[PDB]
Amino acid sequence: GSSAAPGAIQCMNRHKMERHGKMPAGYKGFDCNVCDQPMLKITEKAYMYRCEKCDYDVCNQCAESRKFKEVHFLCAKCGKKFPSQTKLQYHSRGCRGPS
Ligand SMILES: [Cl-]
Ligand SMILES: [Zn+2]
Ligand SMILES: [Zn+2]
Ligand SMILES: [Zn+2]
Repeated sequence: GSSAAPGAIQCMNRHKMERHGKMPAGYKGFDCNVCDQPMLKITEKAYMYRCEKCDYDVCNQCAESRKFKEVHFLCAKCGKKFPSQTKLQYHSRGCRGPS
């Protein structure tokens, strides 16, 4: 249950994103889903925002400047948007329609 206001820090499917300013153990990091910058360690200079339900990870620079991916991949069965074909493919394997 989350619908961001236009221009708020949101994921591609308009949910509010959680800021992660600390690192858990076993943290593998990610490549920013918007700019592709590697984010291997969370610090005060380089931190992340995440939407858990979308598996959407963005660096603080892209999130706060409202940068968006210029290519969107959509699931035909539920309409959900993804930043890559690989993430759409992982979703699609287990999707037969809206949850
Ligand atoms: Cl839209
Ligand atoms: Zn980024
Ligand atoms: Zn989301
Ligand atoms: Zn789907």
